[PDB]
Amino acid sequence: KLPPGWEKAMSRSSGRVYYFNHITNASQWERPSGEPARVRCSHLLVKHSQSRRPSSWRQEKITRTKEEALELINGYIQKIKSGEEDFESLASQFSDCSSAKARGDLGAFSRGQMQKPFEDASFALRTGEMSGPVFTDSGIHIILRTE
Ligand SMILES: NCCOc1ccccc1
Repeated sequence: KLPPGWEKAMSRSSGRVYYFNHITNASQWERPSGEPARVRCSHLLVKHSQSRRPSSWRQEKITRTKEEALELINGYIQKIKSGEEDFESLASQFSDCSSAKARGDLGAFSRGQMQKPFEDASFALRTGEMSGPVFTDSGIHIILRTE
């Protein structure tokens, strides 16, 4: 039927069908368009108190709750999708990953290198596509597949 991991859903507020991907957690109104050895991705990480290392270049002691970190992720996605802010801008300013200094870019990578939820989402993204909130032991990610 649909690309890997996509399913149909119905908006609770509008009644209009939409599409949701249970690997990348992306959601969109439009029907998804139509695997490589490597993909290249950027990300924006929001860490929380249960992160494997609750520390980042932004904050020596990350104290926020997982729920709070999810709200922040949700707000960044909203501004990216509205065009109010660019992914690269928000990643540089707010990602709890050292890759913030590279606008979130992680470089290219294969299967087996990254945390599994991140890897699965990265490879199920089409080139140019952005994930919804992706959960790993590091925190909550927004993932942008660039290659
Ligand atoms: N941050 C401004 C308020 O934006 C929203 C955006 C989407 C859903 C609910 C509230």
